[PDB]
Amino acid sequence: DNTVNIKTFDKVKNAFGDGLSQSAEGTFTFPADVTTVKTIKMFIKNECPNKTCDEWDRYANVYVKNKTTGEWYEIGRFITPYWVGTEKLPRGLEIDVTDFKSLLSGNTELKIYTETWLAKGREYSVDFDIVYGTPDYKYSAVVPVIQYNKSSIDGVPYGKAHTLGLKKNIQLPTNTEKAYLRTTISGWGHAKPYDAGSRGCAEWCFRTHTIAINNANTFQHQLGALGCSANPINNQSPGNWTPDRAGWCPGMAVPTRIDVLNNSLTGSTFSYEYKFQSWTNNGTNGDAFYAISSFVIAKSNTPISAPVVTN
Repeated sequence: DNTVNIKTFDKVKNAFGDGLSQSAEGTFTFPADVTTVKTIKMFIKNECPNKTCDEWDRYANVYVKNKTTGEWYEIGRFITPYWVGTEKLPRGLEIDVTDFKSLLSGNTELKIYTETWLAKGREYSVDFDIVYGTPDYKYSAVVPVIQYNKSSIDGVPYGKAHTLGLKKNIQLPTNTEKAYLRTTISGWGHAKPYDAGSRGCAEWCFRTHTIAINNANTFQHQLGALGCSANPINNQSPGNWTPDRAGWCPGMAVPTRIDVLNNSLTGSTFSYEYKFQSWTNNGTNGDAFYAISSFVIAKSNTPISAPVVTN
């Protein structure tokens, strides 16, 4: 297994106000053949010497553009650490993006965004390690099921009525050999009523959501304690970095959840539904939202087309 490293963004800035952009885009060249790709890792480095950056814990994410549809697909999400950058981590934050190998090839458009509200913003460098070898499956295709993830407050309203579709029908190519879902979810808000411990939703309140397949509860996503106090990025004081949030920590990547689908669904049309654990916002302390992206990945040893997602 030979590994090649590809540099992309180099010290790009995400910032706000007076001629600035919270996002940055660029075109980069990746190798064209991915049939040999075993793994692809993305590394995000953020240098923030001397308190020169927006000091808050901000929502940030990276997308790749699907040339075929023109849509941006979220491939990685993280929360900036308080006060400092990723200096304690020699390579920066690491996120496995192998699932998107079909799009990471040739001339590729990437975009990086930070929900920063200050001119100091954050500055990043992003690189990818591509590992060649002999994969289980040579071919893969990926498509979104839902993407309500433009920002922390642009996600799905939690505890209030909304009009967003959370159910879809998915159709996998008949020659699919393996399929699975890739979900990234993170909550925002200190909304009341609080759970015990004064934990408001959706940032602090521990919840377990469910993915239903064909109407049967199939996968559970526990948004629990990751152990923020053990963050190797531990030079965040005086920021409130050590308490556990529900499913995330400041200065860490938001976890990627992979749910393997039953083969019996292959070459069929099935329903998908993301169900949030029941809760009602009393509205006395702000709102709550869950930012989520969920994609279906289909793999095969024969060339495969994209699954079809419909309402």
